[PDB]
Amino acid sequence: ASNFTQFVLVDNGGTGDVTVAPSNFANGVAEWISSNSRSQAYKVTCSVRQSSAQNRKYTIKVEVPKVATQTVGGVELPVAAWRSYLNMELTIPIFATNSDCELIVKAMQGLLKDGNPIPSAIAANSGIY
Amino acid sequence: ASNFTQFVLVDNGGTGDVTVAPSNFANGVAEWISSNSRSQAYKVTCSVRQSSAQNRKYTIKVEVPKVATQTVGGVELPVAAWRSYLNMELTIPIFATNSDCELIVKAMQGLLKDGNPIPSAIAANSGIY
Amino acid sequence: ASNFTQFVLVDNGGTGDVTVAPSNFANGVAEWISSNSRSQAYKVTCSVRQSSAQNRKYTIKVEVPKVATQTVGGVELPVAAWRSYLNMELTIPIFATNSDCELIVKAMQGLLKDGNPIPSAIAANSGIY
Amino acid sequence: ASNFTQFVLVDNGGTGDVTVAPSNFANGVAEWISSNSRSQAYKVTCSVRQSSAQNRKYTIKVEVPKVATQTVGGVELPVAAWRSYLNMELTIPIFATNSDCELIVKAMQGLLKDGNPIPSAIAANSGIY
Amino acid sequence: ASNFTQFVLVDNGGTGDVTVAPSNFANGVAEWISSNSRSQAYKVTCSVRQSSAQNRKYTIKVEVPKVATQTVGGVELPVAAWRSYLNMELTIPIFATNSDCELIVKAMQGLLKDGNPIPSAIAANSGIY
Amino acid sequence: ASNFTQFVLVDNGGTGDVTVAPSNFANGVAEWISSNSRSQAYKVTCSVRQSSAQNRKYTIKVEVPKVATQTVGGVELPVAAWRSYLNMELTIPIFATNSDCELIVKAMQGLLKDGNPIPSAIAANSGIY
RNA sequence: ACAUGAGGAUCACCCAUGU
RNA sequence: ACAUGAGGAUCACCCAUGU
RNA sequence: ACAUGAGGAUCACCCAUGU
RNA sequence: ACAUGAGGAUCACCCAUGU
Repeated sequence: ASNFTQFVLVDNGGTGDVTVAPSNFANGVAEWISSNSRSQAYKVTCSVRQSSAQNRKYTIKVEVPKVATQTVGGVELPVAAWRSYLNMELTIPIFATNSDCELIVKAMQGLLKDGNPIPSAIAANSGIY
Repeated sequence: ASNFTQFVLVDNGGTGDVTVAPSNFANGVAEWISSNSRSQAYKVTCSVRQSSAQNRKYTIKVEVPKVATQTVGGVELPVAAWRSYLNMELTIPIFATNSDCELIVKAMQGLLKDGNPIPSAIAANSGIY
Repeated sequence: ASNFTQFVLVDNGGTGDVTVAPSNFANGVAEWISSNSRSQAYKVTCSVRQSSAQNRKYTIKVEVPKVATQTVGGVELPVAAWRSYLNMELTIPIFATNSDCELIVKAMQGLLKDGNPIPSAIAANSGIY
Repeated sequence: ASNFTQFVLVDNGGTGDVTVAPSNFANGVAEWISSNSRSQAYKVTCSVRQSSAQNRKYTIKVEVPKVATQTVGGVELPVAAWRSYLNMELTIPIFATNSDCELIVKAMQGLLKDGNPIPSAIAANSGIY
Repeated sequence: ASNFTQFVLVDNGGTGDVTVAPSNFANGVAEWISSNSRSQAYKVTCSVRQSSAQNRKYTIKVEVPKVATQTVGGVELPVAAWRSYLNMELTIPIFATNSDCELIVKAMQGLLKDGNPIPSAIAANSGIY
Repeated sequence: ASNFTQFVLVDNGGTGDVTVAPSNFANGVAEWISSNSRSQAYKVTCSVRQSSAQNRKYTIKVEVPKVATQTVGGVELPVAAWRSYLNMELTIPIFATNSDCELIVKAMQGLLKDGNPIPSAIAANSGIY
């Protein structure tokens, strides 16, 4: 068994779907990268650690690129015009049973579901109002 | 119009669903809290700001409580035995059109969808393997 | 294949069996824990390192908790009254054939077979005499 | 009781089984060895002592010879190329009843049971994957 | 995908082919070995990492045993007289698309193709003349 | 004989094949480059040195360019946008027979055969997983 | 860093010693 | 190194303060 | 000079370490 | 205050370093 597998980061139906695959697991940091030029690839990293006697802390990171071609002196290169950086840290007391962890996961999924306040503000370059 | 409304943080079908409602919007930080004792409530905060000339930064936070009764000297109080803290920061260059922001949102939803590596490791008190 | 699968650590004859599942492979240390709060889980860890130019050393560690519910600060938390620690290191020469290895495995199995000296002494809180 | 008796270490289903028999008790340290020279013998030693005020600790040591291409009764050097060493340290808190100790013995038998990850890795000259 | 599977390393046209199979993944470093003792095994290991900000680097290592006059399962010393070591470091600029990478793989297959200078020199215990 | 001949480094099936021809043997380093300006050529170098009293070490180096036309100082020059570098060192004991060597060659060929793990990971800008 | 310890642990940590 | 910060990044880096 | 490094490179060059 | 950190929290606080 492994959970260090490729998965769909961006679901665009079934065509235009962004798939991120395992690339490296050095020093406890799992990394996934989408295919083609590393310069225009999506990247996900995830590590977990005992942050204190009572807590374990997950550090999850995602990079969404703005794909573009850079032309400098007639030599063009595939680059990312720019990138968005999602950095998230989740702390969980060592007392959490498996049911507690699941509730935590639902809370995370709910916060981001379509229609809810946060994903709507972001999807529209807005804030709360 | 407003997006500062109540929403379902934890969907448990249609009964056992955790709903978080607007509570305060002081100094640009939107807060939502579930009902009943504030001591055992769920909390979501979200603020957005121009972090640099090119970027706007969202700071989203969620608190999932472990509901318990504390008894001290015969006087019981509704408390949270402990809490999980989700802290996330999302940076977006000011060049992102609305389509870019949407792609960013899908990437966030995809990372957490059921079955994918990250929500599975968390839901099971595990790491990547 | 992939030998990183789950298994029953304590076989209580199909009912009350303690099964341990894969949970982390960060740093080359394969970990397996049981479904519990991490404060009350059985943990099994395994790592192999080429300890010398001509040896390989496996380091296997097992933790068996005595579960309990403790009232700290007036609140109840799932905890482990105590833990028993098994620590084994096995050093095998690089010259050992697959069958040479199969012999080490049978030797460890026989050593702990019910009814033999060592497991009898242990289960009876006794020494060998 | 009297548990310091002869036992089958490597069970080959009757034909070519390896029986190890009492050979030394200097210092309360029970030793068992097979019918061979000591350079080519299967050896097992076991002792218990109270490690700390809260723990008792069993120290079990097993030596297994590299058998493929072995010359019985011969002088094989370096010793290190022809022998595998197993070292087990079992720590049991003074509170552990006999029943607690029996469960621990099961946890050890389960870890080494045929078909489980750990024994299958050792036997195949592998690690966890 | 899932490319960490068993493959034929030395193709002898069916009879006496050498198949190498997954044996370790500690640290994201995939390892494959043949069915032998580790002193006489065929071994392959591979890892990728981002070497500099502009490059990614694959490190592939192969170990091949001296087979002429070999005693299977035997202890053959010095180790250095009985083993050949191959070390490959492939540096690929982050701009390289998948198609660029395919061409590179061809450049490697061509270099080692039968009848070409490099493989013919190695195989004849020679240099270039 | 003379193994210092030309060969097709990138076989694009008879049309668009990159052949590399012998170009220098100064300093015991056999060099081969493709027909191009030296700024845009594929280069292959090979040297063998008796690295130890009992070893011989082959050092093979391959360079695959990403060709481009760059406008420097208002003028157009044939250039290489970037280069991918392969670096391999093979160490063989002086005790290796011609057939022992032929085995190392087949092992390197199998390693890179289309469809096997390593060349699949590389061509897909991926890691082994 | 190794190495060995019927050295310790709250257990992927600490000790002491021979290199 | 710990910890926190609606501190910053080019994103497993960097900055400030309370152990 | 060797030696080893899932050390780096602009790649027949540089690094660090055990001799 | 900016910035970063698989730095910490009791979580819009606190810590370190590069402006």
